[PDB]
Parts: sequence; structure tokens; C-alpha cells
Amino acid sequence: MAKVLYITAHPLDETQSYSMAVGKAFIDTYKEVNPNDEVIHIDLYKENIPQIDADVFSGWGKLQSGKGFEELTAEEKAKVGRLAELSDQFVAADKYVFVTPMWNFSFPPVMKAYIDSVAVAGKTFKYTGSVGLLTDKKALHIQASGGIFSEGPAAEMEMGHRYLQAIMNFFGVPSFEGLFVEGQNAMPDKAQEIKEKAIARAKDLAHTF
Amino acid sequence: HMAKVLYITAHPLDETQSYSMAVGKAFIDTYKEVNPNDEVIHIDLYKENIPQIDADVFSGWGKLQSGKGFEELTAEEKAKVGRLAELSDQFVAADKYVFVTPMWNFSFPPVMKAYIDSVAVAGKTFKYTEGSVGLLTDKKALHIQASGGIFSEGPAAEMEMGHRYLQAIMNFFGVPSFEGLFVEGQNAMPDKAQEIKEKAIARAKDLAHTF
Ligand SMILES: Cc1cc2nc3c(=O)[nH]c(=O)nc-3n(C[C@H](O)[C@H](O)[C@H](O)COP(=O)(O)O)c2cc1C
Ligand SMILES: Cc1cc2nc3c(=O)[nH]c(=O)nc-3n(C[C@H](O)[C@H](O)[C@H](O)COP(=O)(O)O)c2cc1C
Repeated sequence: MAKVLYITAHPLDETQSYSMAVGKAFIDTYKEVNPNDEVIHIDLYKENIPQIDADVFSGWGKLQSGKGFEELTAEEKAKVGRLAELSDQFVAADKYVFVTPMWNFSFPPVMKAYIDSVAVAGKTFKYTGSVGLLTDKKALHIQASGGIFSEGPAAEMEMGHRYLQAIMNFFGVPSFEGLFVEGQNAMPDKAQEIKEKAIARAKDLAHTF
Repeated sequence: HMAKVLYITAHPLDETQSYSMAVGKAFIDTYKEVNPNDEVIHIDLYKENIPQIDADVFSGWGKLQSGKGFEELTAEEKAKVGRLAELSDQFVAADKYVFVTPMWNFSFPPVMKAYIDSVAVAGKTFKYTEGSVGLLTDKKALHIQASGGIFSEGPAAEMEMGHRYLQAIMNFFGVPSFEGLFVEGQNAMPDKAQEIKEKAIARAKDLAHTF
């Protein structure tokens, strides 16, 4: 039945991270409710997510100019092939769950490397400006932040959800939702309640996502 | 010698193959010609070691935060925590920053975020308050960005996320002056590519006389 990419960008586990704990409650409940679904954890700190580098440009340039994958160097093939797998896996899925901590207003670097690995002309978008191809998908972003960024002055500083929002628009993903676990550092006295309330929200959302 | 300038580039290709690096290079060559005494350091984020924050960095920070000496860090914790400290100290010690990036999917290459994560350090570039305040009150910065389409202006302005992010961080750090120079349109209107670039190079040269 449906394929769901549970995409995490956190080097810590659900015992040490508010985003991972919330995500964990979400995705556990999602599998409970949808036992038939293909739920794939993409762990961006365990998988190799190649940044686009000189080898990638050179490997791509070769393929572009008619060359065979055989003709790439070992490094070019390893990076290029990995990016192709990432790309293919993303298009093949039905639903996306991104889970991130807020670091300096946005997400860990590897979340940008993941987006770069799946943003591929002819797969997630096409030139026209551009139009998105992923017109039958859905996505959720679970984001943790020390202070409050969903409301108030700080909302103009929020840049991680804002970026993923732009990308979802770019890919033509028709349904996108934010679930924020926010304010636990600005209000340490309210940290457990903030967490638990976000968990309850996540488990409810998992019953219809 | 009198000011220290960090020329921070995030491109795998060089000034002969990249619009951003071509404009960056005209800028910095000229800046050096006009300010020969300034120390200008090229930080090429594709060649340098720019560690991402990972399990080892969290662990080693944690240790340091709990009152352990650096000596109690593992070898890999020391190398990564050490390196992040070098980057952080280097950033604070400079007087001016020049960021040079291509626009990839509305923003910059992943390594640019790693470098920002490396320098965004409490007690160095900002401090907490009873929110926060920037400490880089007497620094200055410039961002040169290249994009295939136009994102500085037009209805696509709302999609721009690279410059916007660095603007947020320069605000967070208290930097009172942050300028953008865009080289844009060259892929959307390929018959205008050479003129787009030559106008941006001339602008870069011009700016280098006052930066
Ligand atoms: C490197 C770094 C940068 C951070 N930057 C921010 C920030 O810009 N804004 C914020 O509110 N909290 C920031 N925090 C606090 C975390 O966002 C917060 O502790 C949150 O719970 C992180 O998600 P996690 O608990 O899933 O790790 C940062 C923490 C670290 C290590
Ligand atoms: C991986 C990748 C992603 C890109 N994403 C964007 C984008 O969002 N917007 C855009 O106008 N161009 C995009 N481009 C095109 C580059 O911005 C364009 O080639 C531009 O001239 C980049 O600057 P450079 O010339 O310094 O590389 C992308 C190119 C690549 C390889």
C-alpha cells in the first residue's frame, strides 16, 4: 500500500531530542493505524547523503555529454549513483515526514544535502518557470525549537520550515503541514508540557495522515 | 595588516566555470588592489575541513559543558570540537566577511550551512539575554549570489532563501552592514548571459573600492 519516507536529520536519538521524540510518537502511531504501509526511516546521519561537489559536477557533465556510467571514475560513480538512488526513492514514495531540530534558525546541513539530492528536473519538477511534478504526494514537517517561531516577532526569523515550504511549493506537493515543538528552552518550567502536548498532537495527526 | 577579511566561497567549481566565483574573484582582486595592507583569507568551503554537528560534537560539547577538561574528550571529539573552535575564533577575529554562493534550490550548498553552524557561537558572535544580542557590532559583510533566474525582485522574490537566511544570521550576529550583489537571469535569458555577468563584474569592482 502506501510508501512513507520518515526522514530524520538528527545525530541524536529520541531519548535526547524533542524533534526525534515527537517524530517517534508520530511514526509509531502511523504504523499502528496503517499496518500495511511501507514505512521507511531515512536516517540522514547514517545514510550517505553526498553533497554536490566537484566529482558530482564532473560525473554529471560526463553523462550529459553522452558518456556511459562505465566511464566515470570510482568516486564519480559512487556519488552520482547514490544521488540517483536518493532521487528515485523520493519520487517513488507517497508521503514525506521531515524531522529536524532548529539550528541557527534552520535545519542541519544534511537536510539541505537531502533536498539537493531529490530536486531533479524530470522527477520532482520541470521547466516551463517551473512546475512541480509531485501532485499526488503529502508531507509533514516536525520541527523543534528552543524559542517560539510559529507566532510573534520571531516568526520572521523562522527559516527551516519556510525553506521546506518553498520546496514543497516548488515540487508541487499539494498538502504540507508543520508540527512544531517549540518554546521548551525559553520556558524550561513548561518543557515537559510542551513536549507532551506536541506528542499528543502528533499521535492524533497520525490517525489521518 | 590593518583590516582582516574572510573571503568565504561555497562552490566546487572555480572563477572560470561559475558566475558567482567569477564575480567574487573580480570583487576580491580589486579589494586587494585598493587595500593592499589588509589580510585577505580565502576560505574555500569545498576544500577545507568544515565539520557538521554530529554525535561526537554533541558528546564533546556536553563533556566540556559538564566541567570536564578537553583532555577527557575522545580523539574524534577533540578533532571535531577543536576544528569548530578554530573556525569560530577565526570568524570573530576578522573585520569583514564576503560570502560567495551559487543558488541551489533557492538556497546555498549544504556546506554553507555547516560553516554558519560552525561560527554561530554563544559568547563569540551572539550572547543570550534575559532573547539574544549580537556581538559583531563593528563588523561588515557582503554576499555575492548567482542564480539562473531572477530572485532579487519580481514575484519570485518570495522564494529567495539563501540571501534571506544570511540576512537573518547577520542580524542575529549584530552586524550593522550587510550588502547583497546578485548575478541573476543568465539561465532564464541565455542570450543576455554575457552582459549580465559583465555588469555584475563591473558592479563588484565598483563596490570593492568602498567596502
Ligand atoms: C547549534 C544549535 C543551534 C541552535 N539554534 C537555535 C535557534 O536558532 N533558535 C532556537 O530557538 N533554538 C536553537 N537551538 C536550541 C534547539 O533548537 C532546541 O534545543 C530544540 O529542542 C532542538 O531540537 P531537538 O531537541 O530535537 O534537538 C539550537 C541548538 C543548537 C546546538
Ligand atoms: C543542484 C542545482 C540546483 C540549482 N538550483 C537552482 C535554483 O533554485 N534557482 C536557480 O535560479 N538556479 C538553480 N540552479 C542553477 C544555478 O543557479 C545556475 O547554474 C547559476 O548560474 C549558479 O551560479 P554559478 O554560476 O555560480 O554556479 C541550480 C543548479 C544546480 C546544479
